[PDB]
Amino acid sequence: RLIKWKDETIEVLNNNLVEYNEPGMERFNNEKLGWVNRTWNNRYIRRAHLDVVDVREGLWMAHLCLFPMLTNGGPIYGFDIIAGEKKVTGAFHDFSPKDHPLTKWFEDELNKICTMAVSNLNNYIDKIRNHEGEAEMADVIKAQNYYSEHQQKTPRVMQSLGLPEEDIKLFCSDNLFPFVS
Repeated sequence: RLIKWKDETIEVLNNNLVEYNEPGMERFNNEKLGWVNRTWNNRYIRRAHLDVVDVREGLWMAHLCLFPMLTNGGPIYGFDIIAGEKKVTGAFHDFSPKDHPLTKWFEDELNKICTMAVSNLNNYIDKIRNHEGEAEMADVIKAQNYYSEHQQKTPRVMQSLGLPEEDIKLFCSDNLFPFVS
């Protein structure tokens, strides 16, 4: 089901955004560590990042975050699931925002959660468009960074996933919630 939610997630991103190679991320697509990191963007979403660790030899985690463009004041789609096998230990999801309309709009528990996240994504990519230009660039940068500061400081789960300590500090600081100029 986690793999299904992943393919459904990738299909949505391919149908609305365009994939690009973010500088530095090539250091974190390692087939031996089951590490895949992929980023998309479009006019309305500056960054959409899919981080998947497939290490069932035994855990399995995924991270998905979407930042809107810099004149938009919309929330941040965020979905984080760590389960591995036989059990879902951690699950997180919301449209982290101030007040905003898109926020106000909002093996069974794994079935519904994944269906929601997949359907909440398709709906996020649609409604976020309606908020282009409603904010000033400086304040949007400040808001998104403040979210990146508080969420950059993960290391334990990545240590749990068996990722090198050096790559962890490299990934968490430069290619997870990057700051914008």
